[PDB]
Amino acid sequence: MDETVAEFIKRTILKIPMNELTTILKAWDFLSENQLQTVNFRQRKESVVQHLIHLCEEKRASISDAALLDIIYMQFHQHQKVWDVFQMSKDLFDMKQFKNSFKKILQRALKNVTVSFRETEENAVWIRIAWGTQYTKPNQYKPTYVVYYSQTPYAFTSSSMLRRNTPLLGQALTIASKHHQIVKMDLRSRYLDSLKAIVFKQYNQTF
Repeated sequence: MDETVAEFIKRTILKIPMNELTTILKAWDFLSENQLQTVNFRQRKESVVQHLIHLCEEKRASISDAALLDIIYMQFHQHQKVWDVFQMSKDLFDMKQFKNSFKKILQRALKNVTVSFRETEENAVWIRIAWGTQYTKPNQYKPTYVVYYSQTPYAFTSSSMLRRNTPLLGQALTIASKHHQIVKMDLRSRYLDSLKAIVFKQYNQTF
């Protein structure tokens, strides 16, 4: 693996608290049960991380594997970002249809972008987008996270600056599922569970 992907995995593991480490890594399901047995987790973090980075080399970790561990960190630490709610207005054959559509729209608009996915059993997708330009590489340390619940008109994003790549994200989301318009709602929270609670409650009154 490249030193860029190796560094990203290092900084990701470094910010994981020690007690959580063994649970996140199992959830990641990239390093094997056998590989992880060789690691003793009861010393300095710096020793733990270099052993784990070695194990990623053995397993030939790509950027996609790195991006997936990052999603899992975020899934276990949703509170670290402020989530905005977005509403769409109006069928897919599949979730795979959405993922390929969405990925292409972004990677055609700009050339350098990392678009990764994780599916949860709620018919929901986590999207992680690391933005780059036509000329510059993707910034893996300032990514955008999207949580789209497929059978709803609702999508939840983590806004950091609300950049020039923010109208494009709306566009891509809107096009990739069978929707015509997107609008930002005036609903912010650090807690996604609490936002789900308001938008899916008032989605049940109207329909």
